[PDB]
Amino acid sequence: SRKFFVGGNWKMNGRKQSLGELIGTLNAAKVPADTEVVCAPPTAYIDFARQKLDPKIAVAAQNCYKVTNGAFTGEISPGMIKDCGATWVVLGHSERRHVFGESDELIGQKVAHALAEGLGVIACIGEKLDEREAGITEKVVFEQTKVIADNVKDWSKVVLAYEPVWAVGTGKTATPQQAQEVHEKLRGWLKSNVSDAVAQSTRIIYGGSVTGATCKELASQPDVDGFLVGGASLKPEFVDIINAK
Amino acid sequence: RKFFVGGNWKMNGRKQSLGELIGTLNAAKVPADTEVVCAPPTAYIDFARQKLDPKIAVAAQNCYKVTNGAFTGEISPGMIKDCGATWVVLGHSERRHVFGESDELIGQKVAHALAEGLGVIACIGEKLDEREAGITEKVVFEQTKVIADNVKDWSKVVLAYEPVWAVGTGKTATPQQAQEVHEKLRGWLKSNVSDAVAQSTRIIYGGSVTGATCKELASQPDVDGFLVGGASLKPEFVDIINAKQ
Ligand SMILES: [Br-]
Ligand SMILES: [K+]
Ligand SMILES: [K+]
Ligand code: NA
Repeated sequence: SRKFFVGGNWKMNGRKQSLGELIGTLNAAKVPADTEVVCAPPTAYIDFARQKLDPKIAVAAQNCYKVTNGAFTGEISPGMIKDCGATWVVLGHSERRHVFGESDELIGQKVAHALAEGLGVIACIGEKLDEREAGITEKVVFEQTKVIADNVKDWSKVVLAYEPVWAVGTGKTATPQQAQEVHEKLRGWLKSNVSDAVAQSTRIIYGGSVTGATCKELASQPDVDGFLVGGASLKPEFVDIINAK
Repeated sequence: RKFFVGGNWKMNGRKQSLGELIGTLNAAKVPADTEVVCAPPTAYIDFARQKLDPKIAVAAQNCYKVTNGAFTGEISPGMIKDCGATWVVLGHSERRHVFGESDELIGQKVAHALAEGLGVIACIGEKLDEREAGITEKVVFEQTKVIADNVKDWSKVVLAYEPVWAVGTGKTATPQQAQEVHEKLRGWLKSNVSDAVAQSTRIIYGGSVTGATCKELASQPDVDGFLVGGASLKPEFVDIINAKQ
């Protein structure tokens, strides 16, 4: 019942001209109706992307803050994001957490505010390499998920993105079994801590060096409901990933 | 030194309210001897530039230190220029004190922004503890040094002094006290850069300024303008623009 979900995280890449070419490629591709496509452009280009992108494709912000307006130079709010015609926001991405130091608490507050303002949330979790090697992947993602869940009143507008940090921008894609393993546990966590209904209906997507050459096998895993795609979302093969079935 | 008035909208406004504010600014007779810059929320840089008359420049409220990269939620100087903005605000007290941006990182942002061809509003200022410890000079000179370590051409640079120690602290911050700091800052530029740079570099006041007080502040010989906060969202901003008239 879970609709296949493919997110394109352009990160801090591109200009109007090159991004326009990506958009032109997506519009011409005529995406299939049974996958939910979302593009997350650089914050300066949220409005631009929405204007050029086919309506059947949604636009996401790459980050936001936790109030509607305020004295926070350099930030944007969910209100501004919706005002630009976007309907999603990516929160908790490993780069926000581990380069810019966003705490779990802050991320939880952002999740609560974004949902309160009627914005969809792509909520990211994932363990570091040293956590994976120490055998505590499960403990880490469970705790990250707990903070998110405690700030979600409605899961219909939430998608969970498991991105192991050692796979993000490293070329080291998680194997199907590695991803399936974690997605299985996370769905089990939802069932035990939230509800069976939430467990069955919530999309849990994988991210981390997802490519056209790895998507098919990852997508076939029963608990992998789609992808969050960084590097490859800037390339023609993103279309192939959308069509991973 | 051409009088410089910057309006930092911070995280405020939507297309409707900002469109109305912009309408006022376009209709305003901006004096020819005053350089006016507006800094909208990042999502609205493109929107603001499209609507604003060329007589008013647009600034980003922040940026990152590389031209493209895996930095979800960030934007580069190239994107800022690509949207038609010609300035960026860096080192604002809120970036430093709420989001923990270090001097080192700030310096690296300045270096890249300038090389990309943007003007930089470089913000400095000491906190209350630093003020009451009697190390105002030590702190602001160090902040200024880090900026200076990353500036070859001072032509596109504007120093903004923020009396952070005066924000919500109950401490008096008089026009005389603003002059006292600005005089020392120019003294630093003269010794550590050149006579010409000291004479030509705008040093603007980033403390509390209103229509009723802007003229007394602007009459200080070493105060070359303002970085305006909340009043920048109101028609009162025009009165501040007109401070020299
Ligand atoms: Br990603
Ligand atoms: K599947
Ligand atoms: K003056
Ligand atoms: Na004109």
